[PDB]
Amino acid sequence: NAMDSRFLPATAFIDPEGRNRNEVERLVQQVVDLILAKLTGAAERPPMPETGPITIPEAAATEATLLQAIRDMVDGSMNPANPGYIGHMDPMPATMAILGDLVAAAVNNNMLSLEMSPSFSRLETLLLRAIAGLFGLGEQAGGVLTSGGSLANLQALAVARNVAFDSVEPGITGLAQRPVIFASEAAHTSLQKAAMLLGLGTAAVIPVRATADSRMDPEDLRARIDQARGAGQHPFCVVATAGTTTTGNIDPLAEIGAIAREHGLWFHVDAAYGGALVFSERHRWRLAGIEQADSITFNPQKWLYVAKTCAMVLFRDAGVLERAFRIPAPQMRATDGFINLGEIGVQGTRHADVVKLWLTLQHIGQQGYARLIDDGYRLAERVVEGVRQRPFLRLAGEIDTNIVCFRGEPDWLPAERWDDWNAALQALLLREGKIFLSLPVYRGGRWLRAVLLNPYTTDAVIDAMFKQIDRFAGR
Amino acid sequence: SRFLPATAFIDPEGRNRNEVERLVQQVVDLILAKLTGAAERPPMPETPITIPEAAATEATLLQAIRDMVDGSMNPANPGYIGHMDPMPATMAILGDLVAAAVNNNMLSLEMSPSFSRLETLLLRAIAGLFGLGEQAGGVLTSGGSLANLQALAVARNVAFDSVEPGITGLAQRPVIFASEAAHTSLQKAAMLLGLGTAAVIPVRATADSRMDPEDLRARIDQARGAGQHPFCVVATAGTTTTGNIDPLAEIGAIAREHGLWFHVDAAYGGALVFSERHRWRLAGIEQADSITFNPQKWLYVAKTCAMVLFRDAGVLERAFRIPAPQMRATDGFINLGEIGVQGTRHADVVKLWLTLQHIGQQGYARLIDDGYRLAERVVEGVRQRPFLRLAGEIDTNIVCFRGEPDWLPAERWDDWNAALQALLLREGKIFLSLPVYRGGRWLRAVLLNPYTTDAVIDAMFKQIDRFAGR
Ligand code: NA
Ligand code: NA
Repeated sequence: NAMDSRFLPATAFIDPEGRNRNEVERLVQQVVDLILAKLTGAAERPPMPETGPITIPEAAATEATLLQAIRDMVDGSMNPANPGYIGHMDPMPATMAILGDLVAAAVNNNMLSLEMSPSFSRLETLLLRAIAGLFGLGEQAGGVLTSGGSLANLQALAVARNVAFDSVEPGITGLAQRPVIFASEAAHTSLQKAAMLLGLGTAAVIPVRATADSRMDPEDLRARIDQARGAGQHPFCVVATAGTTTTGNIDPLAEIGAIAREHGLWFHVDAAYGGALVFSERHRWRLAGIEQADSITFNPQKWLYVAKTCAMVLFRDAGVLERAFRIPAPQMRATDGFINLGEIGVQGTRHADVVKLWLTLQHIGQQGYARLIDDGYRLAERVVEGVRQRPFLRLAGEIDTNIVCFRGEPDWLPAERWDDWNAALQALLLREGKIFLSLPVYRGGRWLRAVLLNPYTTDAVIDAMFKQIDRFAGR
Repeated sequence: SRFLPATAFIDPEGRNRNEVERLVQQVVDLILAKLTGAAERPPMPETPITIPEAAATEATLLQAIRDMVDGSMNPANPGYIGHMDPMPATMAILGDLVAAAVNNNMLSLEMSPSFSRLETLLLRAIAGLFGLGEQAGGVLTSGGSLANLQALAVARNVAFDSVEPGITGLAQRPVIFASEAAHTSLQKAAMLLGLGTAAVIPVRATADSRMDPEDLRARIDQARGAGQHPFCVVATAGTTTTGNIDPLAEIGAIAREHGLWFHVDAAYGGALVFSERHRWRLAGIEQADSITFNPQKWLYVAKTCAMVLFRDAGVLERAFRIPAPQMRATDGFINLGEIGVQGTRHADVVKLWLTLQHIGQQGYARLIDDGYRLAERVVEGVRQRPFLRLAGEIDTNIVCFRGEPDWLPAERWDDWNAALQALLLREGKIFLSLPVYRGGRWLRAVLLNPYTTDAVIDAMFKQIDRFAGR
């Protein structure tokens, strides 16, 4: 065959009868040893790297070239494994998440259908049923894994739209009244992208006023709904966010949901980040009201430390996916009751994320996550206290998760020079402190953003951060 | 109190190096054992979930991995010849190990400084291979469904200016055209885009499952007469069931003649660009407005790996990207999340780039040749047996065929072919798929496994001969 020819490297594939096993094992071990050396020594690389030409070669690259490429890829990539990386909802991966993706890629199954993923499709369906149980959604609840929270939000909104307008087969172009959804002004932009994609347009996402603590104002929500109907629009969904992207705040889920139900609006909870609190006895009360959601988005890739991507959309009634999403096609359900997951997802073919998810959940355990979450809050509160002791600094508001947004508002500077002050501080922290904070645009200004995810971030890192902030301000 | 395993994470200062090395090695040795011994497992497997409070033991995790592999489908078996799902290239497996380890995010340049630039440059080069021109480029997507979704979204946005106001105010229903043999992801995309599944108007296909240009013309005029608004034609380069290629040049010319967006779904057949001998089959694709292509299929890249390419990559900024302050880097690159359906995204470019380098264009040309050779062996085997019938001519390494025995009434043909398919798998350890096609059940051979040989094909027909009595 081709694998005996001189046009293929002897290690292009793994011979299923072991004829090239020694050569493969050697190549595999090269990469394993290299990557392990890079990860066990990750602190040697800064949180951010210090800075083609791309041509697809005719002949096979040498193993020396392949390994150099891997080396260059790692060295030029961001390093959230560095204890000083505290700026984004992007964590160092759990060991079993890395190993899970090795397993997933090796067996290379397809979530598209049962016969292409006999074990994984069943594992995923059962696992998400259990997880929906943790959210308190009831016994009809379930969902699918998606390649990212944006897709999860897209699918929920698609179901909300289909349920309200019966649009699976005729579409929505016939409507005289514009469909609109409501969300906090601090909600994620994937909502606007979803609305665009769904044929609603970006402007169909009506922003609801958030408080000083970046939580949705239920009073304004009700006002916006009335105003929308007054404008001849057709509201059909409300989105509450459980852990906003910038400040990590949690909307008042019960109040929002009650308003949604009063007006017959689909209640979607975007808990991409904050959804992890269900593993925390100490903190899951913060999610009170989420158990009544019509749909939930949750991203284990964030606070559950699962290697990207890992996200899901859960429905309180999983059958809604067959009634108001699934395209017309003959039934092909298996004898033990499972359905081809491709039929009820945005994606068709899909990578088996369930492997790394299930393996990581088992390795760490609920108690493990409860501990990690507590440490997150602990570090966040240390940042909060440090800011409060510095009058030239300002919190964005109360915190609800392990995220602290703050900025310098010094009186030796006029307000219009604050963005440059903070941008320079962020640059200084990274360059000389090897500490990475993000600098999002928030409330028309530039704010510093701390996301305390790295389990190897210590009190000393935070202290070092403030120590350098002090010098930049001349204390 | 609550316990974290010493190997839950990898200590960046090496304090748990020895323990994490041992755990990784155990999984590596287990996976390598299963793959180098994959022929020991049949193509398909033979025959409660609670999140634990406490950390699971290493023995438990390894046993779970063992159970997961043994319970999975096995395309690495030489007898797996039924789907567009191949055994992964070695560097694709290793690529995903690398990607998970560094755990970067394709959402923005800041979160994937190397990967974002590598992907953009790689897809420019690939767009060039399709002959799309100097402005061409695109993004990797998690699946060809998303690629088709994004392409059709852009087509819609360009024609109806719908990025901000949407399409609800329209009076004429927007419709697209595709072969009756085209992929169902078009219908799902149409549903998602607010067009509805019925917006995909099926165009008659020939006996060889290729879109008929004249019927395309007829359906378009008909749509306009029925007060509809055509805005896109989708040609398919490698249909899912039979693997046939639409006449891209003729379809594209008709599309451009009617001012319609021309999208080529080359999810499978796109791989032919790496074949000097066979890429002439995609003649006409170079004038497409957009192209879908899935390296996860015929380029052996572990799932997922797919892309959408645009002849003018700039159209993503004018008719897709949502309003936001621009954040362009000084070297010209843009945050990929802004111009994709997905935001956060797994770095598929790692396995794609490593696999492309390892196999090379020569390697893919060789693999593709072998596929055609095996396919032609199946076609010849069918032609020698009057009780079997070909679905039509083949264009790629895919052969769709079925038994139509005269000792059975036509209503029993489905059962005959279903029984044959089950017999082949159980007795011969040979997997063919059995899709619904033209109202019946057809056998489907997809000859992708580099370790599938003539003997496998011979054993298949011998098995077929026994079942038929011959
Ligand atoms: Na709009
Ligand atoms: Na993926």
